Amino acid sequence: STIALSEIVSVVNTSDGRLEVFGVGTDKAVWHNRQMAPHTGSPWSGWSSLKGQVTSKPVVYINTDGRLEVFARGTDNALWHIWQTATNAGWSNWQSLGGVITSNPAIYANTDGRLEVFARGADNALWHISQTTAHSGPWSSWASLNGVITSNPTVHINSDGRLEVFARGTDNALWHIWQTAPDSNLWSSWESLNGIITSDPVVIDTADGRLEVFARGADNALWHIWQTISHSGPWSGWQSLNGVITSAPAVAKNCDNRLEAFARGTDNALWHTWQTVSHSGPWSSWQSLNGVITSAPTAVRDADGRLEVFARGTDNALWLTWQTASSWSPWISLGGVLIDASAIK
Amino acid sequence: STIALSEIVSVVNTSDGRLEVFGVGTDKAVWHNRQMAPHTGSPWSGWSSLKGQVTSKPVVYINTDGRLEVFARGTDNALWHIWQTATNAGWSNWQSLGGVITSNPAIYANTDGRLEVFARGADNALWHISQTTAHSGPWSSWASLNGVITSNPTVHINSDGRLEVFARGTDNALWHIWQTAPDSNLWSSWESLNGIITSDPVVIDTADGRLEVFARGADNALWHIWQTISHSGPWSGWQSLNGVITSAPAVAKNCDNRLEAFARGTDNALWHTWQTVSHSGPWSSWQSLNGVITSAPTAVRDADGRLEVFARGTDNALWLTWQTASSWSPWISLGGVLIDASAIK
Ligand SMILES: [Cl-]
Ligand SMILES: [Cl-]
Ligand SMILES: [Cl-]
Ligand SMILES: [Cl-]
Ligand SMILES: [Cl-]
Ligand SMILES: [Cl-]
Ligand SMILES: [Cl-]
Ligand SMILES: [Cl-]
Ligand SMILES: [Cl-]
Ligand SMILES: [Cl-]
Ligand SMILES: [Cl-]
Ligand SMILES: [Cl-]
Ligand SMILES: [Cl-]
Ligand SMILES: [Cl-]
Ligand SMILES: [Cl-]
Ligand SMILES: [Cl-]
Ligand code: NA
Ligand code: NA
Ligand code: NA
Ligand code: NA
Ligand code: NA
Ligand code: NA
Ligand code: NA
Ligand code: NA
Repeated sequence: STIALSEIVSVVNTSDGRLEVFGVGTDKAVWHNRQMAPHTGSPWSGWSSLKGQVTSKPVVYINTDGRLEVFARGTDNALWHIWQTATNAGWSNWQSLGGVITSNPAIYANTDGRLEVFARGADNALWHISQTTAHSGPWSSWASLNGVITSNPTVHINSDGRLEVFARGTDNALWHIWQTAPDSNLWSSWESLNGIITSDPVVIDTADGRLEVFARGADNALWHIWQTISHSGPWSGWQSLNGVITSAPAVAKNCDNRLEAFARGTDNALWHTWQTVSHSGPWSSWQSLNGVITSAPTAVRDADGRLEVFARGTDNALWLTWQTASSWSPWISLGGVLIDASAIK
Repeated sequence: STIALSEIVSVVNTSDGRLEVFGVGTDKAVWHNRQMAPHTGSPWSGWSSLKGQVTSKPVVYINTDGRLEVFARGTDNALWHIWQTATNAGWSNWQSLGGVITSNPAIYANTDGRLEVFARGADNALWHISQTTAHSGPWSSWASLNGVITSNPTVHINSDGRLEVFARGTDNALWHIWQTAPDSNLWSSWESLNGIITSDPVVIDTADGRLEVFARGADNALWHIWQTISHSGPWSGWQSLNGVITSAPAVAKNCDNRLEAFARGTDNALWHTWQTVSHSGPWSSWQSLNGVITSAPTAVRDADGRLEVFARGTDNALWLTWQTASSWSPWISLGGVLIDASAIK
């Protein structure tokens, strides 16, 4: 019935190589901030309001034509969205995709360019809806993929083009379900990956085409589990990455594909652990990046191939640190006053 | 009526992070070779025949479901192809897509997952054909995009999803034509980018979403030209990268997005020049990677984020060198006996 403290912004590296960050202000509007230039340490726009009135984390996704699109639950509990009219232009108005949802939305593009959105319903099953044509409306009707879930869902694509969704179940195990063909409405049954998880799951694709899922465990360590064959079962056992974490974990890939995980520690600093040597190499010990943070961190690789990490500060502004040749940069403030609007806490 | 010596293999980093290389043997069959493991320096399969009888460079492309597909002109001058039945499985038979073509095929996926293939016709115009549905046959009818071209064409996608094709014209200038909308059959007119080029052009997308085109000039230097705005004109002037090159250039992106160009030099060694500092930084002087090569080089970034470069040797085998922390590795031989099967020489 609870999860580790959430990430509170959605961030992407856009089609022109600039990071762009989306969050929620105290009066429930979505705000965004973007780099002026496609480089680590670029000046930022500052926060600009996309208006709306949201009751979930707003989640941005890039259409296959490069246009950003933000999805969020509205005050009426419908799924709403707003999109760029062109990659380097302004935004539509907020429009409703209806339904009644009870989680943050999770988004992925099918191999045919149609976005598909997954969200928990009032019945605690996973529901979904999709664009009927590539990178465009109109959208399909809502339908259910069943299950009973207790965390925000997350979706990824397999290296063979099949979407796969992960969520915590009523028993606190990690569950998943997958497309049996790309672009299709043919799905598997829900299957348990076992474990006991106390955060939303995070999923990423490895350099070698396997899904790998991360989540906080019952012992507050970071745990992970992965496909042992490219786009295929069986899965590994759950394996611990140790640490003691007090937020959801965030994961990104370095530019050499080494995975790196980030989370708040018991001292409220940002901590991280990373694969060493290569993308098949052993994980480092947890090490501190300092800061005093009041959310999970959010990690992304920028256009210079460096990881940048965003986290809310004690002042409720969004702060930022990034990799340097030697080390990491000191935390800098991007201002704003942000809230955790997660539909599941 | 001629072009600089061509690249003689087609290489990709596949859905499971392994490099895979395609070439042509002395009896006109297509052969391929792949890394066992997703890492720099992996053992290789060795050469395996995909049979066929080709009269162009064979060009591999990855469908949006991860399956490889190889395109080549047949002995009957039709476009032929062969594809993986699944990403980690075997291949179909060679099948004909008809037409009569007079260049190597150039391939890209539209944002809706449909591959589109461009090839010069008997009239020296650019013709095209596409999959009617994402990552699958059947294919459309052939049609023409007009123009009069004197090099192999190359296609890329803009950061807004619009395909764009580049080719040398009768006047030896660089010409181009583009989709006016993603996934569409609406194209612009051919427009000249001027210059005088003496190789096939090479095109790549920058980290900041601009197309940048490279080609040998009339003075045998490497020249380049780029979109000055993301997915948009106007283009820059032609600018020289200096050097004296005796093959077509090859270009790839380092894992921090710095572009790096490769070509054979006057001493028949492999030479290279790269952006320094960042993807917006100045280009280095040309420096040697040694070797004695009998083709243009072919460059690709591997699953460890390192560039690997392939080139035919004096013995007609394919040789290989890659980036190390300090330097580059000594050339090693992958064997085989390869030919330049380019439909335009
Ligand atoms: Cl607000
Ligand atoms: Cl609005
Ligand atoms: Cl509906
Ligand atoms: Cl995730
Ligand atoms: Cl540790
Ligand atoms: Cl990038
Ligand atoms: Cl600091
Ligand atoms: Cl809050
Ligand atoms: Cl042969
Ligand atoms: Cl065959
Ligand atoms: Cl036809
Ligand atoms: Cl190219
Ligand atoms: Cl020089
Ligand atoms: Cl890779
Ligand atoms: Cl050597
Ligand atoms: Cl030859
Ligand atoms: Na942008
Ligand atoms: Na980008
Ligand atoms: Na996801
Ligand atoms: Na999340
Ligand atoms: Na492969
Ligand atoms: Na790959
Ligand atoms: Na191309
Ligand atoms: Na080429």
